Amino acid sequence: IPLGVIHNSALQVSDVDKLVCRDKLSSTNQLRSVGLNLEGNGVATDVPSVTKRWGFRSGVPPKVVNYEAGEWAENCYNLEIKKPDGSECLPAAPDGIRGFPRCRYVHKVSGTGPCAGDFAFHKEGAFFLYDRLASTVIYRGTTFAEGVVAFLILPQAKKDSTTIRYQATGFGTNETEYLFEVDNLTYVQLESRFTPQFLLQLNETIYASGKRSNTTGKLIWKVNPEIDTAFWETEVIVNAQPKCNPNLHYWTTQDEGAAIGLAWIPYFGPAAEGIYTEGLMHNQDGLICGLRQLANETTQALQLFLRATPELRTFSILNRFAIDFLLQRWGGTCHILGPDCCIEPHDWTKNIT
Amino acid sequence: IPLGVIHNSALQVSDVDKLVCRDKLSSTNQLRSVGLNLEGNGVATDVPSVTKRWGFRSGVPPKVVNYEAGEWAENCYNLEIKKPDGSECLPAAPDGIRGFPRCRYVHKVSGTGPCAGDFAFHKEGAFFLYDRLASTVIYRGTTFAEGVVAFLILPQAKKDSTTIRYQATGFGTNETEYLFEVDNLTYVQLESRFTPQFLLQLNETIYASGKRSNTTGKLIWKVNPEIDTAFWETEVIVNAQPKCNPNLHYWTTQDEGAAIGLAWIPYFGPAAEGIYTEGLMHNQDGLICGLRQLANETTQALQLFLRATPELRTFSILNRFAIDFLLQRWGGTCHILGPDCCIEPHDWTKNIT
Amino acid sequence: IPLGVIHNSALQVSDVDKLVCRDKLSSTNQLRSVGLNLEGNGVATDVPSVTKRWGFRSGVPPKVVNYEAGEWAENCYNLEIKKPDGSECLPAAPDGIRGFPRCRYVHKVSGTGPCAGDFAFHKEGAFFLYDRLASTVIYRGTTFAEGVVAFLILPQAKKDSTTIRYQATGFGTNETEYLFEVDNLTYVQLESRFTPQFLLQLNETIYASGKRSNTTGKLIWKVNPEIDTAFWETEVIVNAQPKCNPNLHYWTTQDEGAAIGLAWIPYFGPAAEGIYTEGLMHNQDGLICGLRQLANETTQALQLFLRATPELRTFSILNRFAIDFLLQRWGGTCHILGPDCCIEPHDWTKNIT
Ligand SMILES: *[C@@H]1O[C@H](CO)[C@@H](O[C@@H]2O[C@H](CO)[C@@H](O)[C@H](O)[C@H]2NC(C)=O)[C@H](O)[C@H]1NC(C)=O
Ligand SMILES: *[C@@H]1O[C@H](CO)[C@@H](O[C@@H]2O[C@H](CO)[C@@H](O)[C@H](O)[C@H]2NC(C)=O)[C@H](O)[C@H]1NC(C)=O
Ligand SMILES: *[C@@H]1O[C@H](CO)[C@@H](O[C@@H]2O[C@H](CO)[C@@H](O)[C@H](O)[C@H]2NC(C)=O)[C@H](O)[C@H]1NC(C)=O
Ligand SMILES: *[C@@H]1O[C@H](CO)[C@@H](O)[C@H](O)[C@H]1NC(C)=O
Ligand SMILES: *[C@@H]1O[C@H](CO)[C@@H](O)[C@H](O)[C@H]1NC(C)=O
Ligand SMILES: *[C@@H]1O[C@H](CO)[C@@H](O)[C@H](O)[C@H]1NC(C)=O
Repeated sequence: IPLGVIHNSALQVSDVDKLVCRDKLSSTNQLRSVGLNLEGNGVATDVPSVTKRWGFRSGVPPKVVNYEAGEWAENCYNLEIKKPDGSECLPAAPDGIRGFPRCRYVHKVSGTGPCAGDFAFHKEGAFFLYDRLASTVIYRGTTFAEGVVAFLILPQAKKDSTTIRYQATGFGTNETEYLFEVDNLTYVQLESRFTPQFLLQLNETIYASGKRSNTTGKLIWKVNPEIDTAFWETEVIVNAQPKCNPNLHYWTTQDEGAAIGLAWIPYFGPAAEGIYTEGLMHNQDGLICGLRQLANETTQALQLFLRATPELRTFSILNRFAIDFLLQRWGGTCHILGPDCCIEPHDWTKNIT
Repeated sequence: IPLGVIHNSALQVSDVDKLVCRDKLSSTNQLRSVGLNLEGNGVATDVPSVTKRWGFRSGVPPKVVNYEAGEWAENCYNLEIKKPDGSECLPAAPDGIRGFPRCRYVHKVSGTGPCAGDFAFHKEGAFFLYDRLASTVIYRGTTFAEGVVAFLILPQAKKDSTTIRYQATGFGTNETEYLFEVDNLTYVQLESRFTPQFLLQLNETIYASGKRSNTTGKLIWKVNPEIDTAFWETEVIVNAQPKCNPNLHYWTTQDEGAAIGLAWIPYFGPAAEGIYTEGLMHNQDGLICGLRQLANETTQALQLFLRATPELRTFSILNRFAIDFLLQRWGGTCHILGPDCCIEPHDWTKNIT
Repeated sequence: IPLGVIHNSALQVSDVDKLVCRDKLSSTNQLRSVGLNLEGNGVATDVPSVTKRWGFRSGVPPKVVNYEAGEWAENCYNLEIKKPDGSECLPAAPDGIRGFPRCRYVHKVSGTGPCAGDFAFHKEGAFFLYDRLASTVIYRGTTFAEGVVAFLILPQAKKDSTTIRYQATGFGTNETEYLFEVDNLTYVQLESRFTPQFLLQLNETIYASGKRSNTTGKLIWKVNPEIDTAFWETEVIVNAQPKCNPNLHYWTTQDEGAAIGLAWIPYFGPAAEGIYTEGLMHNQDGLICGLRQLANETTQALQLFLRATPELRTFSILNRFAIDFLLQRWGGTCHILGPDCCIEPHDWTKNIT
């Protein structure tokens, strides 16, 4: 698992032999795990194109890991897919796995498909980000964000919703048909070019202009091609992605003794949604574009690490880093003045003279 | 999370900047987590007053942590509360969560209430202590003890039931009615002044004097006010609690290779109740009163730490301490003779001379 | 928990006071947990004799630990035992616990017994090895291997199926009757001397010679005593076992970034069975016989460690080792030239002269 460290004002990857003695890890707080969205690299976010990145596969057990800080997503998805015989396709959310906390637009899709498989994975290796838990599968009726997780050592200086409903037929094949749900009886034929802002503006006009359907009669509108329709614009890490959102609007959870006046008490504290801290990080020293690349480059080593462990949810990756960090330099006999012994005796000399 | 360390024969709190080089942590056994009961500070233990410390609240996910050593409790509670429509109020105990192992009096309460909430928390932030697991909620039909957990580094020198049934109506409100269950048809109106020894002595007299009810007819006695009715008497930590039980009768589990003659084998070993070691610690160096205060002062930092993690049961707090302990002193370049480098070279000098 | 370390080309046990400064632990990869089968020591593997090593017991909660590397087993077992009233005896396999990955012969036994107990443990203290998880109980319909787990520090130089069906009556008593299932209606009276190769050769002759039973009529053959019938032949660790299989054909899971050409992606990667690496270790330096003894000598300290923890599945034993390893030498003030300070200053002297 690659580990991000900042040297020469640059984000770099190294763990095994880059024993830079100068690097200081004096607390576990400097260790962070970040879940960056695939949106930041420019992937398409429309429902038709996105669902082609997912597929069902059996014989592979699901794996879950935790991450501390996430990213505000403009798009999220919540699937309620069933088989044509009425059997659900996706498993219910396991205990403690809630939806992604921050989503501008929630694409809730309902429909049918063959579902030739127990679990639905990502065809590109990315994760499904949830509430501080990334999983390799999709859970039924749970809002998720497509993303990947990076791992960082922070320098000691400063260490830190609208629901859109769809209908689907033949989910998960080459021949799928989607319908934008205006209400229970008014539907619009979806296209790959329809943006979220376009679906909502279209929704306001159908409701206001009185173009809703009958009480039972199903009416399916269509939009002709002549109707006109990234989001944020409208070894050294090298970002080789299509685009990069140079700013990171992140979410995390804070802890401190003052607790904003007696709010620790769970009975009086916030709900599952108001526990988060927020911040805006800019691309000073090019960390944001680098970090998005780091999380992509980390995915391959992290997917195999979760394959090999029989643990359902892994929480010990950051602890295992700090242990390895101490074992590399102090795990053997420290030969003073040797390359592998970070002990400095220059202050002492002067007393001998 | 505050960490208790003994300096100048006194229990003290510090972790971040109190790098006392002299302090020796040479094994993980010196790290201990203690669950001290709220009884030790003098809180009232009668069923009517205690149930006002509990309340139902939704939208907050429950959190559980483990502790190694507990405290013998004179009072414990086991709730079997249902809603007036017949729907249970408390969730069933999750896998592996058993009752508190040591209780002199078990207050098993049965009855009804509105239960305006999924889980029932502690209105003061304390935990619900179970079998080496502290939870923030109450489980159905599981004996628990109200307590809090402290964290300690031990010096290297020496590093170490009667069921009372009640009936309730309107559980968890300002207007509740309790009944002391003599048998299935004989009941006594409860008061806040009735002690456990008083309920048992009263029980013996009702049975013996032949004052039991009919075969179906429900009879509810009452005790007039003219009937006369703590338990153990009948930055530096500063105990600011009402009272302090200066002695700690603790329970813990031991491990050693001799195993008392082939008892390790689970098929032949003890049951879930006879695995415990016991001991009696006195207030030498004022550690017991200090420790009860430490566990109270720890509660606030520990409640938020469990809010921020998506882990249902946290077992890694003690490991995370020992990692931080090594990172504070050896996590950077050790400058010999510097304040932050616990390396002593005085023995070597003499050879140079 | 004893820890295996190689000194003077010999496998040795020590952790607490054997602070050999020379020993180097520079990465968590040098830490390994091995699950060795009881076959390697020569225990009988026939179904009748083996089932007498198992027994039911209540009041003892089950415990599970993980191990990294296992051992190819010639014999495994898969029980589907029920009570005479139709109630199952064994609990269903918990989430993520699959069968033992490598088994030459799978003894699938079906039948009835009194099952005077909730869980079935090992009467000798050994574990039930599953897919990188060892448990103290038997799960229903899950293939397991009887084994024990050892713990090792590797030197930095180089750090690394046929189903046989049975029928049973009175399972788990002194009076049990077993039947070798040829098909649903042809059965052979089992004996302790019948080897797996003998049951399969017998199966081929009954099928070929046309000695199968009627369509409903149950026929039970018997083999007279005049019919003639180890497997691999047909403080310092001292192997005091009956036999020792001096070679270890192990299985483990590998992780590396190359991933054999885009196989990390779970949707495209292997199934739950093709994730394993294999290797053959010989008894160079007598490590294999020693290791089998180490895993036996470890069992007693590991069984009590799992009794004391309230954790269902323990994954932190190897991390706890590396933490203790750093705390023993760096957990206190390092007095240069002292016996307990692994710091070498000989290189520096020459500059002073
Ligand atoms: C990380 O970036 C790479 C860039 O190559 C992404 O690779 C894509 O992989 C799929 C199949 O796996 C191809 O069909 C695409 O053409 C590749 N490029 C792009 C731009 O999509 C990869 O999906 C990214 N995410 C990871 C590895 O999790
Ligand atoms: C720790 O001790 C404090 C002492 O102030 C306890 O604080 C009580 O808090 C409740 C409301 O939270 C008040 O109504 C009480 O008057 C306070 N004092 C007492 C003596 O009860 C606190 O409950 C204790 N336990 C913790 C913090 O877990
Ligand atoms: C480890 O080896 C010992 C060798 O003594 C095994 O001990 C057996 O224990 C049972 C009862 O516990 C006795 O009936 C046997 O006679 C003992 N010897 C043999 C050769 O079976 C022990 O079972 C082994 N496994 C462990 C401890 O897990
Ligand atoms: C569409 O508009 C109606 C009323 O204006 C509103 O109730 C509904 O939530 C809207 N749908 C979406 C997807 O915004
Ligand atoms: C009350 O006394 C009876 C008989 O003396 C006994 O069976 C019962 O358990 C007692 N109840 C309590 C709460 O001690
Ligand atoms: C016995 O032989 C038959 C056919 O030869 C085969 O179908 C069956 O699986 C065999 N049984 C075993 C236990 O090998």
